[PDB]
Amino acid sequence: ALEEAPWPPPEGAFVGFVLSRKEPMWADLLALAAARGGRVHRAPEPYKALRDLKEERGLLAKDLSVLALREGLGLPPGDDPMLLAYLLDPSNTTPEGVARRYGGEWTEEAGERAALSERLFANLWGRLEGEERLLWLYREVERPLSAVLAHMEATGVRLDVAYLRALSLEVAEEIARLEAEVFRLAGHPFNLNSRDQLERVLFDELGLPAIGKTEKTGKRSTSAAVLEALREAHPIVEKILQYRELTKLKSTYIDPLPDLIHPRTGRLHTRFNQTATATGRLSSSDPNLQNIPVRTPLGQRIRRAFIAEEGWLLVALDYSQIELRVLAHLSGDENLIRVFQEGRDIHTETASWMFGVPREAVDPLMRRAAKTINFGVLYGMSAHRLSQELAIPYEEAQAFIERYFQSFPKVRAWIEKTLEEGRRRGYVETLFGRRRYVPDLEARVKSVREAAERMAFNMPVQGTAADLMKLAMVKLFPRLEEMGARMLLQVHDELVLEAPKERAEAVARLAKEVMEGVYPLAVPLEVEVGIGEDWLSAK
DNA sequence: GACCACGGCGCA
DNA sequence: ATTGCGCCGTGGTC
Ligand SMILES: Nc1ncnc2c1ncn2[C@H]1CC[C@@H](COP(=O)(O)OP(=O)(O)OP(=O)(O)O)O1
Ligand SMILES: [Mg+2]
Ligand SMILES: [Mg+2]
Repeated sequence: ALEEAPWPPPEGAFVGFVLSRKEPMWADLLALAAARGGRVHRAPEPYKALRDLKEERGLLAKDLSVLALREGLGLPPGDDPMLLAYLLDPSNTTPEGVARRYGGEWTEEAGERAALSERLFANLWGRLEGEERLLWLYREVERPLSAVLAHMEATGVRLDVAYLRALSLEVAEEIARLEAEVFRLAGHPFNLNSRDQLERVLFDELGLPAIGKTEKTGKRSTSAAVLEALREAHPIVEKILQYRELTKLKSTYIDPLPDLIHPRTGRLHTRFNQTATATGRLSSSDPNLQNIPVRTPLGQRIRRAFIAEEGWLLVALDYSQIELRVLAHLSGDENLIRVFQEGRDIHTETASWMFGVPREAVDPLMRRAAKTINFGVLYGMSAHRLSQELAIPYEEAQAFIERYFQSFPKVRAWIEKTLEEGRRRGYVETLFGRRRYVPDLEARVKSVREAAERMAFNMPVQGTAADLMKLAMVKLFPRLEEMGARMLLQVHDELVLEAPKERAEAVARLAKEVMEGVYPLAVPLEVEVGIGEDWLSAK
């Protein structure tokens, strides 16, 4: 059923390629082929072959396109069945699975990936027949978004390697200073990075009362949370909390990053995974630049490492109280939509309450803490964990939650209806109609069911802010090109741009606008914007 | 080496 | 009884 023709593929053919590794920016293009009609074309020289394609359409289009950009080609990504499958069911996140479920086998031969892409696209496109809302998301958001992501990936972001190189030697000494103490207090050395070894030390050798257990193996958890509950029980606990901090940071960022610099660009090249989340958010892989530190002083010193190119400036844009604004529009709650019409800030209001200080006294590090409290509580946190969390009585934590939802009467109502129809329909969806199947909404085990429910009503809110960000990226990108500006990073509701100093102002102004007016809601969408030579100074 | 489950923990 | 992610060592394979 499949014939073979000489390389030169007819326009609009489905590409198939094989990389030496999963990272497009570092991969060697080992094989390139294409499938169209009922024939398949294998390119004798892939790199040379790339020059002929006009569009990379097929399985993992964005990745091949990223490699193209890296090589000097402007080959934009087109149709990609993965995107179609991701829209039908966000649990379709890998080609292997998409293939086994929709019509084939993900192999290692380019010709086969080409044939596979064609038929997968044929089958998946049919399944979308009549899914107007999903087709809208595909052609108006995803497909075009993939191209934006390609440019972002190949563009990359600059890092101060010398800065981290030296920061490492410094932290190396503090870590040593902390472990050396931990051992003194324990009366003997042991692998502090070993959770099992530390467990025995705290709970058996010393007599510290265990607080909780681990999920799959029932060990006495040694969590930061457990450790904070014991901070005053013994001097060793605080030291271990600082060791945990430094080592987490040093081995996850300070050391790995400097070695991820690409030779040809001198920049860090993250990957932006478009079909990896159940709610519609993107994920940042290999270099994951979506979880760069920002909470602690050492975290900030690390964020300061992300810098603009000489003669440029980074522009950081971030939606204010994003998911709360989305919630007001989804729930349609009176008091909540008014909160925003009145210019209030829930995070600041909660922070004022938490630290018993006047609103105008809340610093950013207090407001942050407030955020995990508001979203934690909104999405289901228990009084128990709340009380433990804020270190307050169980009652006052129970009161905080009582008023919180009582203040926004429509929220709980919306949640219920979201859950009701999630039960009957078997899935919940976003404003734009992004679907997430939550079968466990009818599990007979309370534990499982309620866990399903929390996953279910969070999806429309989280997923709607995602559609929103993606849409804004699709609208903003072209404007930046014509303006000679770059879109470097996306952090769920934030965007990091790099604009020429002469234009930094004008770019910030334009982006903030595109973002706030992306899709008008029952509430305005505010965007805090910052400009500076490093990511930290921007935000 | 390469990979995996876990417990942990960085961010949104 | 927060949700959604990806990456790091440790232990234990293969
Ligand atoms: N801990 C959490 N749990 C659940 N959802 C959370 C969350 N933290 C954030 N989100 C979701 C909801 C918000 C969204 C983006 O995170 P930002 O930190 O930006 O919080 P934003 O509310 O937008 O306020 P801004 O500080 O920027 O003014 O991710
Ligand atoms: Mg925000
Ligand atoms: Mg943010």
